[PDB]
Amino acid sequence: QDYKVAEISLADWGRKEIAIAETEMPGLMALREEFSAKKPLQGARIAGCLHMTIQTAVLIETLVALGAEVRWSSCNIFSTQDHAASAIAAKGIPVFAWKGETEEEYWWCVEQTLSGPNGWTPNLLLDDGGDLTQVVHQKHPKLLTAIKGVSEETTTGVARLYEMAKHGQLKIPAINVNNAVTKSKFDNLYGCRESLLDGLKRATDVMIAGKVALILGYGDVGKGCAQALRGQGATVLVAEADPICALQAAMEGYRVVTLDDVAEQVDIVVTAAGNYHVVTHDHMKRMRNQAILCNIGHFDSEIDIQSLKQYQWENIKPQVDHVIFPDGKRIIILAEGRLVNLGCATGHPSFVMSASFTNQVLAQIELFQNSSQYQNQVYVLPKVLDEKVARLHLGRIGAKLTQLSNEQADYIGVDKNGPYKPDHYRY
Amino acid sequence: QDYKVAEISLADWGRKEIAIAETEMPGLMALREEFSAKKPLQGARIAGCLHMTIQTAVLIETLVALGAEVRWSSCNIFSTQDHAASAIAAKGIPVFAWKGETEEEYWWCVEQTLSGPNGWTPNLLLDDGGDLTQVVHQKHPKLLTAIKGVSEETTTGVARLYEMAKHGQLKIPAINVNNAVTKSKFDNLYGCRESLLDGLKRATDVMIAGKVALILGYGDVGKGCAQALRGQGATVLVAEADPICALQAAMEGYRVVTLDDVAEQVDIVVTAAGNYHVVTHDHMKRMRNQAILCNIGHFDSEIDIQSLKQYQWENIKPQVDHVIFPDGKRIIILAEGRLVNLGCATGHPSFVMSASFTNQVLAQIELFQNSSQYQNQVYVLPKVLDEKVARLHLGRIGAKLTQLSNEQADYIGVDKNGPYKPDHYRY
Ligand SMILES: NC(=O)c1ccc[n+]([C@@H]2O[C@H](COP(=O)([O-])OP(=O)(O)OC[C@H]3O[C@@H](n4cnc5c(N)ncnc54)[C@H](O)[C@@H]3O)[C@@H](O)[C@H]2O)c1
Ligand SMILES: NC(=O)c1ccc[n+]([C@@H]2O[C@H](COP(=O)([O-])OP(=O)(O)OC[C@H]3O[C@@H](n4cnc5c(N)ncnc54)[C@H](O)[C@@H]3O)[C@@H](O)[C@H]2O)c1
Ligand SMILES: Nc1ncnc2c1ncn2[C@@H]1O[C@H](CO)[C@@H](O)[C@H]1O
Ligand SMILES: Nc1ncnc2c1ncn2[C@@H]1O[C@H](CO)[C@@H](O)[C@H]1O
Repeated sequence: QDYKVAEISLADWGRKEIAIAETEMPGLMALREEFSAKKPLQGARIAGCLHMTIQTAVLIETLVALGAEVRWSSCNIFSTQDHAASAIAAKGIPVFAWKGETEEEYWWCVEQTLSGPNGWTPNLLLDDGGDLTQVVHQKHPKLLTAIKGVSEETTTGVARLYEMAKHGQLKIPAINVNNAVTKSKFDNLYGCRESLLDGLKRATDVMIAGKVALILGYGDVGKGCAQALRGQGATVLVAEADPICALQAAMEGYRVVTLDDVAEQVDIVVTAAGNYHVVTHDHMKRMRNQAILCNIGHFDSEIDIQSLKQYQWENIKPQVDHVIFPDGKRIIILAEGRLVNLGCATGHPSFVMSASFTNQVLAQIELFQNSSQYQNQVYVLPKVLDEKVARLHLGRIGAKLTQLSNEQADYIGVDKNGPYKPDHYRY
Repeated sequence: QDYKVAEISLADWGRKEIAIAETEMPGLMALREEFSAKKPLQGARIAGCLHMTIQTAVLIETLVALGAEVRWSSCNIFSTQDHAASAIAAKGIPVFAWKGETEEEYWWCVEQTLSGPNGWTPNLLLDDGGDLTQVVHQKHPKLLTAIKGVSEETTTGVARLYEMAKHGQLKIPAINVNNAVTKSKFDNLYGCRESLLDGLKRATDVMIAGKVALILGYGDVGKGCAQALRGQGATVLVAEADPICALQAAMEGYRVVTLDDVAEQVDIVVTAAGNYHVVTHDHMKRMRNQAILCNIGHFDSEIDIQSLKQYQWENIKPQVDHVIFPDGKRIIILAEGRLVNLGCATGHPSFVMSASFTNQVLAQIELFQNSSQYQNQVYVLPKVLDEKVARLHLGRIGAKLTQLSNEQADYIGVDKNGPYKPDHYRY
């Protein structure tokens, strides 16, 4: 029993949804077709810390199909889909993950990925948020020597990598997967455009139309969140500290405001900043009865949930809580301030996760084979691989590329087969 | 009479609209307030080749207010606003520009900016499309030695600069103004979102709702063009050679198609590719009666207009022509295949042009003062100046920035005053 999941009998349900998801994830299935015979990951031993969803199940089985051995944990206490974890466990793949972990169980799960029977230890890390990278660096420095590198999924995780590199604390090569174009501009944006609304609806069933919704942060995540609620008839407000992002939001028709000014006016608050206490106690005290607060950024401290411990909490249903102020006023807190799309729904849909996870597999292949040519710094995959990820997803959604003629390729200074853009291109 | 314009008596009308535009261009007016006393451009002699519009008039007078002497020409034969040129000429500023220049008049106008009375010669170039840069390099190499650098406005122009640098043909420093974030992601995108529709309507008065419109190219320009027509109820098709840009368009709900497939289906065709003959004779032969074709990319060869010389052309009104095929079928060609927003309307509105032109002024200041620390390569302005451009435009449209606290700045690794993003950030 080299696994730990909530209920193993959910395996067959997990398997059925994984079968569906495979048809939504052509990038991963294309990598299996291209590489399953050559097994480029034979000899790879991957410790993974990434939301144990149906989509991640397809990622795991792609790594295994390419020859890898893996041990897996989720990177959020609420993000596991128990039936996905059970389907993976039933294949004999070590997974330590369930929805609703305590803090202690969470770190125990991560630790289980770092050693396996017969002296199994990872030579690769696959991380989403930097927790696994931190544990290894801080608590298992002997394991560091054997680790060829880490590939990192999300914006907050890559920020932690850059802080480490700035102070000489990064001891392994790192591939920034977030800043592949086919990740940051798809997952972060179009993923949240669908899964923010999903989390809100499943949790509260709230009408979006006519509501005043505030998005704190207008980066890739906040951009998608704004589109989502705007499409359903909300008046969308945006807060930003970056004047360029603020000008973008203003040019899309959003009023750019501070929560200091508008706290009494909002029905729904979404933190998308990757920052600390952007929603304070005073903000929440000023909010109307039954205001809905959630966080779609990576950590639980975008909202100061600590400041709410002084009040009575009344649970409505799992991951949906009332906080009752002394005058009787209530606010609704989603997922105890943690990732609302994964905590209250199922995260992003399979199709866009295929783009993110095709980048992950390519990074693991590149680290496994060529980590010796990398320094202890953070890199991105080259554009030719970024474009390949895009190409592998066009067929599913019926998009037909125009082929450049010789003179057209020459005219704009590109090879007919790409890359089509200079490295400084922002899309 | 050190100028050449269509009708000098239009000056007072030009002056009235320039006065209005100043209130729409807070970035330029802010630079005047900050720098008009210190005159950082005293001693600067700027030859400019850039659409002689009301907006460019505000740019010119900002350069002059900062101490510069300029000589100006337009970079398109149809893009001049005659009343803007007349207002500039009436100030005593040398301008050589009118709407409807012949090819010979066009290059004569450019040449006039390269020498003035009393042995006046430029020490700076301000270019939009690379024509002035080409003329100097190819036909005035003695003038090159005195030129401190060029600042270049648009995507096609910077591509020409990179081709030059790749072959050792660039002999002066160049600042890529297009790829300031506050240019490429605002001018190219939101500018075209309004001025493409403007050009189409003024030229043809065509209903957009219910039409099938094809956008060739889904870069910054094509992205804005698509939004424009989609907002007015067109079915918008997109063609792309770049799989990443294609996937973006598909994820916004556009069918990504080839003109080879859909020629019989389109009512309106817009080339936004910066490429050569993306619309061919056979495409146009297959199009329905009264199909509308236009180009919003920088040069007249996105559509093969040459292939239409074999047919009878019947003018409808200035810059709006019928091409009559042998079977009686007609197509409508806008502006002889040249920039439709500037040829058939007035280009982008003042507010977004203020963002582009605030970057231009900063680049000219940086070249004038520090060109000796630059090599003969193409550079961009640093992010701190990019963010300053954004800041200077927030007040006009009522956007209020959130100020980071000390711990929030530290938490994401930035200075409270910026820059807020790493150089690889794509917005
Ligand atoms: N839930 C998901 O599925 C998912 C997906 C991708 C990323 N994320 C996470 O979401 C967060 C945001 O990611 P991103 O890619 O959008 O980052 P980003 O850097 O592109 O955008 C964050 C924005 O927040 C703004 N901001 C920071 N502090 C602020 C403050 N106090 N007030 C207002 N605005 C402020 C910044 O100016 C920036 O524009 C990260 O923590 C990332 O890991 C979650
Ligand atoms: N009219 C204006 O006011 C205005 C403003 C800005 C830029 N421009 C001009 O517009 C052009 C496009 O600028 P941009 O910033 O969008 O460039 P971009 O590079 O961002 O976008 C151009 C796109 O065209 C695509 N493409 C190239 N050849 C193609 C083909 N044969 N078929 C289909 N797609 C093809 C490329 O893949 C690319 O995505 C340039 O010439 C630029 O100078 C005009
Ligand atoms: N359904 C999902 N399965 C796995 N990871 C997901 C899912 N939805 C979002 N994520 C990831 O969560 C990360 C933030 O922790 C994002 O960068 C995104 O890739
Ligand atoms: N109204 C306008 N005045 C001046 N330049 C403009 C205007 N509209 C668009 N342009 C410029 O035309 C360039 C293409 O030649 C674009 O990069 C854009 O900056």
